[PDB]
Amino acid sequence: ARGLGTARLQLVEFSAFVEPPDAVDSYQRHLFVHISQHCPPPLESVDVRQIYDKFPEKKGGLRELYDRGPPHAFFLVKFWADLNWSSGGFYGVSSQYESLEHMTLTCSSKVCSFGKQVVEKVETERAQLEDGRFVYRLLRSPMCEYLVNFLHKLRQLPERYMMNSVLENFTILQVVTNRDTQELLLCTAYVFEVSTSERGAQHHIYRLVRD
Ligand SMILES: CCCCCCCCCCCCCC(=O)O
Repeated sequence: ARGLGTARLQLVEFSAFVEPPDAVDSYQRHLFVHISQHCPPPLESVDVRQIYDKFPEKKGGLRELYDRGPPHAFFLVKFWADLNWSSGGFYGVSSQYESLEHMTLTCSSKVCSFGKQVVEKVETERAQLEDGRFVYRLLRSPMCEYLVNFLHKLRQLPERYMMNSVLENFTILQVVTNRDTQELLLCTAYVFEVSTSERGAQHHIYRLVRD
């Protein structure tokens, strides 16, 4: 793999953002995190066993997911989030995938704290046939309230190193499956640090492997 995806399903763009109330007047959004793969060296690898404890146990945990396979569909994304941006704006998440196959997708996003699942969001999205390939658009999903509240608290911490200590215990697991066949298509584990404002958001993608 040279990016986040397989031959069956590719991530095109992913982002989490806030538009301030003013946006109606002069548009603007702040990206907390953001992946853009609008384009065509193999990724680095990380053994999945090192991150087992950072995600839930039993059904829906990394070990049982990896065991069910397929192994090539598992990725780890490290985000340096930009928490420099404010009261009543719109907080949103947007995702877009592509495949050659027409499918109906189920996307499950699990927020975990100290490796225990804290909240879950499950969504389905049917293929739209555009330009020989199929596109899946989950755009402008309102950010769930736990996460907006978490962000507002985090941003007020007096020191970056304490934000990093707190974020050390906060992870997100995304499982995309073929809603009709139950086949897993993509599983992405996210881990987080804060960036330094002068540096906006950045990320690094790894393949999750298993010796
Ligand atoms: C430290 C800020 C965390 C970054 C904001 C979340 C970005 C990762 C994906 C969030 C998707 C979760 C879907 C949801 O639960 O609303």
